[PDB]
Amino acid sequence: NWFDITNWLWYIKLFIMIVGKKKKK
Repeated sequence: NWFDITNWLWYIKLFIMIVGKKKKK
């Protein structure tokens, strides 16, 4: 069931936030 999707939806979203720091542009 697609109930607690945010449980992983945040984890996968937290990754980008990291790489997003790589370099400056």
